[PDB]
Amino acid sequence: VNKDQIAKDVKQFYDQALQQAVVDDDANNAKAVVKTFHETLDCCGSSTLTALTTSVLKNNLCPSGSNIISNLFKEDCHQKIDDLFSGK
Amino acid sequence: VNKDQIAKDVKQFYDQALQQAVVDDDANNAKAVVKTFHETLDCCGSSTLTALTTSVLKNNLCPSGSNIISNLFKEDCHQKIDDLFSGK
Repeated sequence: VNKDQIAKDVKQFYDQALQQAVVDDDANNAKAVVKTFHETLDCCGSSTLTALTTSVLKNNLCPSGSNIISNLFKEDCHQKIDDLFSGK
Repeated sequence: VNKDQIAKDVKQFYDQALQQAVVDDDANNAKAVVKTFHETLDCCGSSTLTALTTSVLKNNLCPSGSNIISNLFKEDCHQKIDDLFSGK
């Protein structure tokens, strides 16, 4: 199993869940998945940019106790998924 | 991008790294990957059984501060990967 490919597939999966969670306040599976990724990886977006908007607009999805400020200087979720499969 | 499939692929990736890490004291990439999965997911094996032996024989691969005792009653890494993609 190629690490790059699987990392890509997981980031792809996370992006889809993130999209569903922010647009549809009723897509509760997506919300749970996103929240679990965020709590597990200590991040709140696919990019610094989307982490910012998420933290401002829907901070319930971000790691507990996280701020806009913190969520703006954290690694994004793509980097953290990368770190997971690379062993960093 | 099916959750079941990606979960399976990640568990398969994790299993490959775990195998490499325990048998080959020189496979340093594998050790790093395993340690990062374990620290991130708070687990130490593919099963309760392998978590036990890992925690006994190579506890350096387990989450920091974890005991054999704890590592024997934690969720295994497959369950935790499951929880990650299901949103638990």
